[PDB]
This record gives sequence, C-alpha cells and structure tokens, in this order.
Amino acid sequence: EKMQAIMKTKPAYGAELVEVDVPKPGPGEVLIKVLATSICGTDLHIYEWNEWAQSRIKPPQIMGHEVAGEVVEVGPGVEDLQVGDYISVETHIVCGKCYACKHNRYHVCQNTKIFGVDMDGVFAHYAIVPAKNAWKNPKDMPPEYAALQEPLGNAVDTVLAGPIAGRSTLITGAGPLGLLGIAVAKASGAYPVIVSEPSEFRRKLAKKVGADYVVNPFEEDPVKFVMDITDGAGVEVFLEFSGAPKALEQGLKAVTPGGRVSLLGLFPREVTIDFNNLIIFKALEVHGITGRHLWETWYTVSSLIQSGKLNLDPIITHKYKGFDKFEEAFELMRAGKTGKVVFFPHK
Amino acid sequence: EKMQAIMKTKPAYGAELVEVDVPKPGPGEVLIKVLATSICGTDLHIYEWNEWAQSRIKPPQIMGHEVAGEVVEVGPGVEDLQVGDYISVETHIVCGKCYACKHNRYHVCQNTKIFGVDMDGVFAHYAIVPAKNAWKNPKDMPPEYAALQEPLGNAVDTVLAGPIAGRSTLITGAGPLGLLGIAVAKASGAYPVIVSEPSEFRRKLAKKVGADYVVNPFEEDPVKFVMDITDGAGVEVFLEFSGAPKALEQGLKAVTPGGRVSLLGLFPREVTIDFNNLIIFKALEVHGITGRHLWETWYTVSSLIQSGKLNLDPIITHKYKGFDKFEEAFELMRAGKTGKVVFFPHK
Amino acid sequence: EKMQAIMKTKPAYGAELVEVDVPKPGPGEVLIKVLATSICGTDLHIYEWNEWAQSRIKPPQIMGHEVAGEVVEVGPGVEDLQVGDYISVETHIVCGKCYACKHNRYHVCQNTKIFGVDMDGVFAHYAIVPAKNAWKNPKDMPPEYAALQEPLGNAVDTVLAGPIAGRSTLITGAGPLGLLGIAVAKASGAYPVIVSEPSEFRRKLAKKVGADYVVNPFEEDPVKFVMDITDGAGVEVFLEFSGAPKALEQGLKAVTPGGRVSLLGLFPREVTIDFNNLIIFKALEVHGITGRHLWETWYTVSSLIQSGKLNLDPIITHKYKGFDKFEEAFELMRAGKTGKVVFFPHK
Amino acid sequence: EKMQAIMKTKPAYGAELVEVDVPKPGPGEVLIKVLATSICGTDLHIYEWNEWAQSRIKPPQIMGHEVAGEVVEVGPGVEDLQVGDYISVETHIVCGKCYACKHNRYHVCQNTKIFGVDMDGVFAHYAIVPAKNAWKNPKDMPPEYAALQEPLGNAVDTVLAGPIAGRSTLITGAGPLGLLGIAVAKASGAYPVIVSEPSEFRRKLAKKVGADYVVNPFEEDPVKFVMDITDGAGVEVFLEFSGAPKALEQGLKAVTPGGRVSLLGLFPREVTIDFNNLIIFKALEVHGITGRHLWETWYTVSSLIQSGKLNLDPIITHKYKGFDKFEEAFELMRAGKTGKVVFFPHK
Ligand SMILES: NC(=O)c1ccc[n+]([C@@H]2O[C@@H](COP(=O)([O-])OP(=O)(O)OC[C@@H]3O[C@@H](n4cnc5c(N)ncnc54)[C@H](O)[C@@H]3O)[C@@H](O)[C@H]2O)c1
Ligand SMILES: NC(=O)c1ccc[n+]([C@@H]2O[C@@H](COP(=O)([O-])OP(=O)(O)OC[C@@H]3O[C@@H](n4cnc5c(N)ncnc54)[C@H](O)[C@@H]3O)[C@@H](O)[C@H]2O)c1
Ligand SMILES: NC(=O)c1ccc[n+]([C@@H]2O[C@@H](COP(=O)([O-])OP(=O)(O)OC[C@@H]3O[C@@H](n4cnc5c(N)ncnc54)[C@H](O)[C@@H]3O)[C@@H](O)[C@H]2O)c1
Ligand SMILES: NC(=O)c1ccc[n+]([C@@H]2O[C@@H](COP(=O)([O-])OP(=O)(O)OC[C@@H]3O[C@@H](n4cnc5c(N)ncnc54)[C@H](O)[C@@H]3O)[C@@H](O)[C@H]2O)c1
Repeated sequence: EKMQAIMKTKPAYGAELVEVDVPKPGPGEVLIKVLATSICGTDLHIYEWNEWAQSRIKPPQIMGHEVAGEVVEVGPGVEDLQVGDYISVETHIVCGKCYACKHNRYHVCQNTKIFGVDMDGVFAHYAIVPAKNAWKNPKDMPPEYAALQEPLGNAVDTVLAGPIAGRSTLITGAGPLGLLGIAVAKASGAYPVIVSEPSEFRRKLAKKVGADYVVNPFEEDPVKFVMDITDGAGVEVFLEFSGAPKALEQGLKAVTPGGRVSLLGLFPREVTIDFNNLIIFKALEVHGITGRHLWETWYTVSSLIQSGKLNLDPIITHKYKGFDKFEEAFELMRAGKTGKVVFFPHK
Repeated sequence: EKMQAIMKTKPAYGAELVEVDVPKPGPGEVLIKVLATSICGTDLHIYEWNEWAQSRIKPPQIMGHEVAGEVVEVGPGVEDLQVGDYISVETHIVCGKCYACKHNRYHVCQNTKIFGVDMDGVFAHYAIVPAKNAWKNPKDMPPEYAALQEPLGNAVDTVLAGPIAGRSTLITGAGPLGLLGIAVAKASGAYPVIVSEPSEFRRKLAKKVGADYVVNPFEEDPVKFVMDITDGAGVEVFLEFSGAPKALEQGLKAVTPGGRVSLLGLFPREVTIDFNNLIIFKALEVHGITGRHLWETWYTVSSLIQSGKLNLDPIITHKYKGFDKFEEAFELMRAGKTGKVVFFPHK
Repeated sequence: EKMQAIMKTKPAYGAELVEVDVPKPGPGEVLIKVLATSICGTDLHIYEWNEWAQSRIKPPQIMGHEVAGEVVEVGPGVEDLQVGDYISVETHIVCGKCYACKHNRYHVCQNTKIFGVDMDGVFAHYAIVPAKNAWKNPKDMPPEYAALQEPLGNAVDTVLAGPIAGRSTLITGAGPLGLLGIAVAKASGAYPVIVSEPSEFRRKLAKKVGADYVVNPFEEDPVKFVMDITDGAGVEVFLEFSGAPKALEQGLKAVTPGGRVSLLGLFPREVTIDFNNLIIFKALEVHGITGRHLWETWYTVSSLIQSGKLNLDPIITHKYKGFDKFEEAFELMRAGKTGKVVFFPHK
Repeated sequence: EKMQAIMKTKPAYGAELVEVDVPKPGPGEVLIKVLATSICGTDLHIYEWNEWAQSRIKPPQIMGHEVAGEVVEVGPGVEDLQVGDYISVETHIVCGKCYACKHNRYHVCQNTKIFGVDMDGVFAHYAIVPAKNAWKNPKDMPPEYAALQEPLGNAVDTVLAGPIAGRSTLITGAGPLGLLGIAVAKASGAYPVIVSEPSEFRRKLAKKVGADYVVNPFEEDPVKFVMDITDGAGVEVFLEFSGAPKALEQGLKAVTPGGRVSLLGLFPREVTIDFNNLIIFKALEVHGITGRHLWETWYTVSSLIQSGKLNLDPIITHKYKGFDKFEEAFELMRAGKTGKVVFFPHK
C-alpha cells in the first residue's frame, strides 16, 4: 500500500513529491481517498518556509488541508462515519469544554492541534482525518467546490455577520478569500457589490465572479468612487478582505452611518484610526471575524454551494491531475497568478 | 381638466370607468401622472364588495394604491419633490405620535387614513399623493416593477424577518404575494425554496419564478415531501403566504426545531393549534408579518429590483393599456388565473 | 457504606425512604455528596404515578434531579472533574452529533437518557452524576440556590428570549417556574412586572418575590388590568408560565403591537386562536421556549444568583433536614402550598 | 415679561447670568417653565470655550439642554401638548428625509439644529421648546431625574446595545456618563460590574452607585484585575465611557473572545490599535454609540427611572436653587468634583 504525497522534507524552501506508505487509521480516525485538494495561504507559507513555518512545523510532514475526500476505511470506535461517506475537513480542532466553547464560540475558541500544520495534511492520494473534524457533503457536490468549503466559510462568516440582501456593499481585497466573499455576497442579494482592488488580474476575477463595480485604489479614490455610486450615502456594508491599513480607513469612510463592518483581513501593524469620526459618530457595528461557526457556517456554505448561486468557476483558475506540477502550482500562486488552485489526485 | 378613474360608484359588486376632474395639489401634496398601477387583494375585495369592504369603504371612490407615477405638479411648500420625479407611494399614512410609531413600528401602527381605501386611489390618469408618502425611484426602473414595490415590501418583511441565505425554506401559497416571496427568497439566497400550492397554474408560475421544489398538498403530503428533501430535518424557515388554516398546521409540522416562521397570509376563521408540540417543544421563533418598515424595507426592495435578481416577469402575467378592460382583469384575478396584473393608464 | 434514598419501589402512588449501598463511579461518571436537592413537577408526576410516569419509569429508581452536590469520587476517563468540585447537574443528556445540536440547539435536541427519569436520581446522600452533565458552581454559592438552577434556566430562557430592561411585562401563572420567572425579570430591569394568578397563595408569593401588580383573572379582567397600567398601550413583553388556554388568549390580547411573547407553560389541549388580530396584525414575535441553552443559560443563571439580585428566598417556602418529612413535602406540593421545596440530606 | 438665563455673552471662558425677555412660542412651539436642568460636558465646553465651542456656538446664547419643564403656553397649532403638561426635551432636533433618519437612525442623524448649542437652551426660568422634541413625563417623576433622562439615554443605548443580564461588565470611566452607565447596568442585571477609574472621588461615587469592584488603572493593572475576578475569562461586555486612549486598549484586552464592546467616550486624537489581536482574533462585536433612538430609548429610561432600580441619588451630587452659584457649579465640575449637578430655577 504505497501512495504519492506532497511533503515538507527539510527546513529549506519547497517540498517533495514523495512515495510513502498509506497510513492506517487509529481510534477516532478515518482514512479517506483524496478526490480534490486546494492550497491556501498557510500551505504557501509552509512552502516558502517563512518565520512562522519554522517555529511550528517539524519536517518531514505531509502538506495541505482543504479536501473533498471519500471515506475508504474507519478506525476503531468511530461511529458516525462509514466507507463511502463523502467528506470535507474542519482543521480548527477546538476546546470542547473551555469558556468560549461552553458558550458555543467555536471559531474564537482555544487550543489542541491544527490539521495539515501540526500533523500530516492531505496533498496525498489518501489522508488520515480525525473523525470529529469531518463534515459530510451531499453526494452530487463537485469535489472541487466541496474543497473550497473552509475558506468559503471564512467568506460566509464575513459576508453575513449581519444582513446583506438589498445592501450596498464594499469589499476591500480580491484575493482568493475576497473573490469567494464576492461570490457569497451576490448569492445573498447584495447590490451593488463594489470591490476595491489594486491588482488588475484580481479585478478581472472580481468582475467575473460577479462584482457590480471595481475600483483601483492606487488609481482613483475608492471613497469618492463609492459616493459616486451610493449618491453620497456610502455603503450599507463594508467587508475587509485585504489587511491593508489604508483600506480599513478608506472603507471606514465609505460606510454609511449606522452601517455594518466585517473585519477579516489581518494587518501588518497597529493601525491609527479616527474612532470619533469613523466609528462612534457613525454609530458602526463592527465585527471581527475569525474561524468558523461550528457547524452553522458549514450548513450555510453547503447549501449556498448546492443552490448553484455561488459563481465559483472563475475563482478556480487552476486544476492539476495528480501532484506532478506541484512546483508550478505553488509558483503561480507565489506570483499572484492563481484564483484558487485544485489538485485532483486520482486524476 | 379631466380624466378617467376606476371607481366604486355604488355599494355593490363591480366598478365603473368614470370621467372626473383632475385634482389639485394642496400644501404638502403633489400631483402625479400615473404611469403603471397594479391590482391588489384588498382592491379585489373592494371590487367584489365583500364584508370587510362594506364595513370600510364609503362610495363613491377611486380604487387602487400600488403606483409608479411621475410628478407633474407640486403643492405649496413641498421642498423635497419636483416636476419630473419618478415616485412610488407608501399607502399607510403616518402616526409619529402613537406609542407604536414613537417606537418605529409603522407596519403595526394605525391610521390617518389609507390610500385607495379611505381616500381616492390611483386607478386614474392623475392622483394626488402626500409628499411624506412618496418614495423616489431610479429613472431606469420600469414602472411595472416600481408598481409592485408595496407588495414587494410585504414579501421582503416575510422573507427577511430573519436570516435566509443558505436556509431551507418552505413557502405555503403561490398567489401573487407568495410568488413575490419566492423571488425575494431566491434573490436572498434561500435554498431549497420548497413550494406548497394546490393550484396547478400557480405551481407552474412558482417553478418559472424560481422555486426549487413544488408540491400539491391535495395530491400528496407536503410534510413528508419536506422531510424527504431535508433528510428528516425539516425546513429552517417556513413562510406562510396562503392564509389556509391547514397550511399553517402543515408548515409548523414541517419546520425544523430551532426554526423560523413568518406568517403573512390572513386566515378566514380562528385556527386550532397544537401549541405544545408544534411551537413549544420545537422552540420556534414565530413572527406575524404585517405592513412595511418605513423605509428600511423600501431601500431593500428598490435595490433588489435594481439588482436584476428578482425574477418578476413570470409574475407579471397580464398588462393592460388604459383601463377599458378593467372588468376582464378583476374577473381573471378572482378566478385565480393571474400573477400580478398591471394597468398602464397612458398606454 | 450505607445511604438513605427516596425511592420509587413499585407501580403504586407514593415513594419509600429506603437504605441502600452507596454506588460505584463508573467510566465518565463521578459521585457526589448531595448537599441540597429540590423537587420539581416531574418528581411530583413520578410520585403521583400518573400516566406518563408508568410508561417511562421501571422501579425501583431513586428519585430527583435538582441538585447542589460535592465531588467525593471520580471514575475512569473523567479528566474535567475532581474531588472537592461543588456541582449542579444538567439532566438533558443531549448529543453534539444531531442536526439540532450541530447547530448548537441543545435545548431542542434529541436526548439520550434523562437523569432522574431513565436512571437513578439525587434524593439520596450520594449520587452518580455523568460528568459531561455537571456544571460547577462558585464555592460560596449556597446549596439551596444552586439546587434551583435548572428551573431557573427555564425562567431565564423565557424572561430573556428578548430584551426586557425598562420593559412592561405580563406574566401569567405564579407557580414555581413563574415565581422564578418573576425574580429573573425584576433582576433584569423589567418594569412594571404584572402578574395574573387565580391562587391567592400564589399572588401573595408573587408580591413577595417582587411583581409590581398582581391581578386575579377570576375576580377581574386581567386584559383591562394591563390596559389600565399601561394606559391602553398593552404590555411589551408577555411570558406564559400557566398553560391555561385562556391565559394564552388574554396575554395575546394585552401585549402591544410589535411586542414579544415567550411560550413556556404547557397546554392541556390544542387552543383555538385568532392569528389575524392577535399575531399577524399586532406583528408579535413569539418564542416557543423549551429546555436550556448549553451552556449560555447556565452562565447567566449562575451569574444572576451571584449578583444577589434574585429574590429567591420567598420562593423556597419549605426546607427539610434529611429525607424524613418527605411525604409531607410531596403532599404540600400536591396541595399547592409550596414555592420550592428543598432537602438538605446532611443535616 | 422678564427672566434670568445663563448666557454665553462673548467668545471667552465663562458665562453671564443676565436678564432677558421671556420668549413667545410661535407655531409648532411650546413655552415651558423650567423646573430642573443638569449640566452636560458639552455645556462645560461651551463654558470653557474650548476648541469645538469656538467653531460651533455663536454668542450671545442661552446655554443648557438637559430639562424637566412644565408647559405654560402652547403656540398656534400644537395639539398633543397643553398647559400643565410635564415634559423633557430631545435636543437632537433631527435630520429629516435623510438616509439615516429614513432607515430610522435618528441617534446618528447629521442635522438639523441642536438645543443650547445652536439656539437658546434652558439655563433660564422659561424656554421655548419644539413640540415634536417634547417628551411627556409621569407627574410623579421628580424633576431632577426627569432632567437626567437625556444623558440616561446615552447610558442606556451604551449599556443595552446588546444583552447584559448576567454579564460580566467592565466600565472604563466613572465620570457623570459613566456613573449613569453603572446605574443602568446594575438595574439591567449585569454581574459583576468592574469599574476602571483614576479619580478617587469618582471611584467612591462608582461604588456608591453600585459597582461591584472598582480599580485604579494608575495604581494597578486593570486587565490583570479583570482577569482575576473573571477567572481568566475576561469580561463579557466592555463599555467605554472615558475617551481615554489607554482605556480603549485595556478594555479590548479585557474583553472575552466573542465579547461585546460599546464605545461612547469621545477620543482626544486618533488611536493606534492592534486590530489583529484585540478585535479580529477575539471576534468582538464593537458598537459605536452616539445620540438616542427616537423614541425607544426614551421609553426605556422613563421606565427604569419609574421602576426604582436606577441608583440616581448618589449621582446627583450638587443641587442649586436659582442660577446665582452657576460659576461654583461649572468650576466644581472641571475640577472633577461633581457627579451630576442640577439647577432648580424656580428654586
Ligand atoms: N480573520 C482571520 O482570522 C482570517 C482568517 C483567514 C484569512 N484572513 C486574512 O484574509 C486573507 C485574505 O486572503 P487572501 O487569500 O484574500 O490574501 P491575498 O494577498 O491573496 O489578498 C488580499 C489583498 O487584497 C488586495 N489589497 C492590498 N492592498 C489593498 C488596498 N490598499 N485596498 C484594497 N485592496 C488591497 C491585494 O492585492 C491582495 O489581493 C489575508 O488578508 C489574511 O490576512 C484572516
Ligand atoms: N399579514 C398581513 O398583514 C397581510 C397583508 C396583506 C396581505 N396578506 C395576506 O397574504 C396574502 C397572499 O395574497 P395572495 O395575493 O398571495 O393570495 P391568493 O389568495 O391569491 O393565494 C394563496 C393560496 O395559496 C393556495 N393554497 C390554498 N390552500 C392551500 C393549502 N392548504 N396549502 C398550500 N397552499 C394553499 C391557493 O391556490 C391560493 O393561491 C393574502 O393572504 C393576504 O391575505 C397579509
Ligand atoms: N416549555 C417546556 O418544555 C417546559 C419546561 C418546563 C416547564 N413547563 C411548564 O411551565 C410550568 C410551570 O410550572 P409551575 O411549576 O410554575 O406550574 P404550576 O402548575 O405549579 O403553576 C402554573 C399554574 O398557573 C396558574 N394558572 C392557572 N390558570 C391560569 C390562568 N388562567 N391565568 C393565569 N394563571 C393561571 C395556576 O394557579 C398555577 O399557578 C408548567 O406550566 C409546565 O406546564 C414547560
Ligand atoms: N459617543 C457620543 O456620541 C457621546 C456623546 C456625548 C458625550 N460622550 C462622552 O462620554 C463622556 C464620559 O463621561 P463624562 O461626561 O463623565 O466625562 P468624564 O471626563 O467626567 O469621564 C472621563 C474620564 O474618565 C476617567 N479616566 C481618564 N482616564 C482614564 C483611564 N486611562 N482609565 C480609566 N478611566 C479614565 C477620568 O476620571 C474622567 O472621568 C465623555 O467622554 C464624552 O466624551 C459621548
């Protein structure tokens, strides 16, 4: 029982396509056959071998964590999963019975392990998946969609931290999460969705996903752009995808008084904010968004995917049959050339 | 100066197309040219001269309330409106002074009279409109969509009484309003939208509009149909459009525990319910839905219309030029043969 | 080691103070020295050997489940509890592996065993507690307050299904749950709290607790009473503790439009309701209330106990040392002469 | 007809007690006898003639806004008010047909004038008041309380911008708004209320009002102090009253993940915040609080007052008959030596 695996072998940059033994699932574990698997930020940082990577991941370890996989074997004393179950994985392995956790706050909740970071991930033909992190998918759901579901739940928690149907919306940043964010907003009835993005490639993508207006902040004033569209009102809803200090300010200026803000992008530094003018006098409701509601956000994700109202096709810019072009995948990724990237391990 | 009006002349079934003077705008009023005007269930009641109408309306009066109009003249001291403004009207005239209106509850709060019930409506070439009740439309909005924007506030407040993106939803009743409800729900991300409708014409329109599943409750059980779709979980949102006492019971049985019910349809008699099992051990949140949120609800409808996502044309089944066929139009309604029916008075 | 239990020995009405072998904490279980233990309506139904009781309980079974107790021994696989932890039990053994639970609805979830119904209970010097069901108390919290926290959770979920601070409140029914319901209301700033209650013993107790107005719905119309105190506005919040079909109607009439209703009290029969006038046109929000939110509801009850703002002393009308006057307790309860009744087993 | 007024005569520190004519109410206006009026921080900046006041106020003008007053005469066309009516005023003479007010966001409306900022206030024996701005008091509400109802509105909207019963609360700032903040929060069932204040006079007035723990953020770390009381959990509600840049930060570290912050204190300058650690990974909901909800917030303050639960007497520290000592009043206030200060102009 041998398989191919994308492996962090040493401390250096990069990874290796390695042949390894298929793992045996132990108690509370299932082995799945990987049908589709995608690369996020974090896999990219492990690839790059950045400063965070080095203090966290001790090679050799299998990479990846966004899957659509089929259960093939089940470990001792797993009820609830069986062979043939089609699943996706939640990697935030949570508390259970902490303060935040007893209060059902599983997204802002502490501790135990990350899957794909602290143990082997899923860029392999087969992967061990702890049964308590498994999400069952509908059987007719394309594995390539199913595999977006974790980050798509970042975008659902962001888009829908409050109501959006019929709401003028500003999105800053059209990276992978921001593109999924726009997909979620439009399926939720947001109108106009206005996207502020510096990258011309990323705005092509924004416009494709279904954004109603895109503005280039480096090129034209994104606040003035929003006041042109909203005839002076500003946007009801501002969603922060980038982490760029300037785009916080700017969206904070373009939201309407009494409007609502979702903060997902992570900042490089402390930001300097005129609180009085931008939050207290505007009476904003500002939401900090991290992690995923267990399992409310997954129900929503599953079901907007199944509605066909998510325009996901543009976001998946690259699909790769097996793991042979792994290097090229990560490289086009590093170069800002990819929407989402999907490997199909069994072509 | 003269015009035609569809007019309740005597207390009996029917209406007369009559010739009448064009009213002059007093202070705080404006005069509008009626561009499109739509037929309501209250209008059908008045025409038919049922029990409620016989109590409420004193003949003679101009019928109608649902209006897309252009301002031709403006009373003394109207600052906010001018000649040329394309407006729709909120038929509920204000309170500011009542307990319910001081609380911002205009939907529930009562009466300084109603448009087309207590005063002259807008089945007429021109109509008077208090400035306070006027909502300005974007100039590219078809008047036939603008006209529906009142009963679309009703569908908005039913659909968005709570969150709906990604939520399985049961709609009972696909009359005009229920159809409006399916189209909002689909624009707001509901999935599946399951429709329960005994009329086959009405089921075909639900399907055209965008319902994911239609069921006839006279032909099979609408609850087991729900439970087959939601794997025995039930629907998370149940919207009551019919006012059939049996629909209420079946939807309440069909809602998931923790689920959400909005009630719009008005019942014919008091309804006998199993409180304990259908509402209390299910821990349901149940809202009665009446009127419109002045004006939050109108910003949402306006912008759902401009968004392109409301599938309204399959709902608009009958368009008339002028009023000469008004009898054919009410009688087609009565007979359950219409979606929404639009008069264009100036062709 | 020998203990006293209150035991349901046969079929028959009544119970038996027997002598028994202290049990053996097994896997996932702890054993606790019982400090305070209270009787609820289900203990009364097991004792009256009603119809529900015979189909549910196979004797002999130890009775009770409202407990304040100390861990004196810990079984295999326990980890989160240890000797000396002062705890209360949550009897609804839920399961984070259902649709309702995966959605964090532990109050309307499918249940395993109930503790005190399907297995032995707490009317006894020591008791097996499953350790997943245990809630730890601050150690200076009195055992007889702590005994009350399950039913104070019903009352919290009911009082606080919505905001209540500054809010006119109608409570119908001042049995124990409505007494606790009043205590919570007054600690949460509800004002005036009006209580409708036919028993004068119970209305006396409702004033002691802190109700601002009590009315006898038998001597006087409770609706016109509310319209009096609220100058015709109606109450803003109506909480249903009785389960009297007629109180449902009357509180539905006395609540203001836009008002909020919590349904707790269980009904003898289907109730016939005018939905149009009472629910739809008043635009009510109505909450079916059952069970308790794990573990939000416990946090608030604990904290509200610790505040000393719960006027709970008037509710606890009978305290008994050990189990010897046990028959008198049940009879006083059966005859409606108690608020809550608390045993101290080690006294 | 003559009276006295505390009047901003020239652009400099201070004010003159001057004799002026008694105003005549025109249409839409009411003339009141002023029974009690408190001093606001805004009036303090008009008095000092700080920077803000230099920009906005145009002397000569009567200062003051927080009023309890008795109608003595009604202008042409006032129907809801008559002589003898006991009223309080909302000094936000609101925006009109604007976006924020059309959504019902009156608290954050960007108009129209302000009472005793842009037109004569109420530090006089008589004052003209727009009828639409008038709130009716219960005849038995003492005037010193009715007069604190506007800044009690600030405190209510801040305390109760989400749920608070049973919620561990940190209040930073026990100045006049903060003291009302603590009194509202206790009447709401908040527990514990932990107060952070440098002034010792103020920490004692905090404790008198009903704070459960006070800390000096200059003697010991308030974060650490919050961590010991809440067993390391943090506070569940963080309410910012001071506008101290250091307090904003310490609050945000103090709040539990999933916690709620309400920001009301105005900052002296832009603030530098770790967004990633303090709002985003902690998944806070942050509400900027400004103005008052017209008129829910007034219903709420009225009824909490009338309820006896607001511990208002220790807050009112200085009570003055006529305006003769109006410089002692303002000077004690600057010095930080008052809770709230009331003038009784007709002593
Ligand atoms: N909140 C959390 O705990 C959490 C969880 C997951 C991801 N994230 C964050 O969201 C992620 C977004 O992921 P991604 O895949 O979209 O990263 P990304 O680099 O691919 O996208 C974010 C950026 O937005 C654009 N941008 C940069 N400056 C801008 C500006 N000044 N105005 C407008 N747009 C600007 C950039 O071109 C880039 O697209 C990262 O920001 C990460 O910081 C946060
Ligand atoms: N609640 C409010 O304040 C408010 C305001 C306006 C209108 N309404 C109500 O909602 C409105 C809907 O109006 P419309 O224009 O959609 O009405 P409609 O009368 O034309 O049709 C609704 C019905 O649904 C179907 N139906 C009948 N029995 C059914 C059953 N047992 N199960 C499922 N479906 C069934 C019928 O074919 C019919 O179409 C009316 O009921 C109006 O009374 C309520
Ligand atoms: N919702 C759930 O799943 C759930 C959970 C726990 C308890 N409960 C229910 O609520 C419980 C209350 O328990 P208790 O211990 O307070 O019950 P209880 O029988 O001891 O008291 C309720 C009764 O309310 C009063 N009442 C009767 N008719 C009335 C009327 N017409 N108007 C006003 N009051 C009237 C009676 O005097 C009596 O006080 C019971 O009603 C039980 O039915 C429901
Ligand atoms: N948000 C709105 O739109 C709005 C409207 C009006 C007033 N306000 C604000 O709330 C008010 C606060 O209440 P006030 O009227 O009592 O003013 P206040 O100055 O008396 O209280 C603020 C300060 O709190 C204390 N403080 C200072 N530094 C602190 C620190 N580092 N940590 C903890 N506490 C500290 C000081 O003793 C002083 O009381 C003012 O800040 C005003 O700016 C806001």
